[PDB]
Amino acid sequence: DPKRLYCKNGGFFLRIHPDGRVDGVREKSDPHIKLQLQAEERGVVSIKGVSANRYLAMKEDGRLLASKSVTDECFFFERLESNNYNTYRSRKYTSWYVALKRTGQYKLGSKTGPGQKAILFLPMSA
Repeated sequence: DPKRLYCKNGGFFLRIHPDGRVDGVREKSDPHIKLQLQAEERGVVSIKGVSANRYLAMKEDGRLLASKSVTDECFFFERLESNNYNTYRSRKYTSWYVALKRTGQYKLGSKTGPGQKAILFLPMSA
């Protein structure tokens, strides 16, 4: 059920803190990296931090944060790319992807694009 999203860019797991902050951590024992990927329309998902009880959202300026409620900014197209990694592209801000920098900080949506390592994730069991 619950998965962890491993990013190819540095090997950080996407983390959703109880206060709404989003970043990455390499420690598999962190309680805030267990996520629930719920399907909405075919190929679209919402991403919830199980412990934080919040949903990942991408803002109009590219920021990543986690909301207590589900809005139109909380849905992402999940695609299995040719290299067998997944990407998560905002349904609202259609050219932007969820991504992490090699420092463990998230990468602004407006700076992402296909071919970047930052956008590649491997969902794993928790």
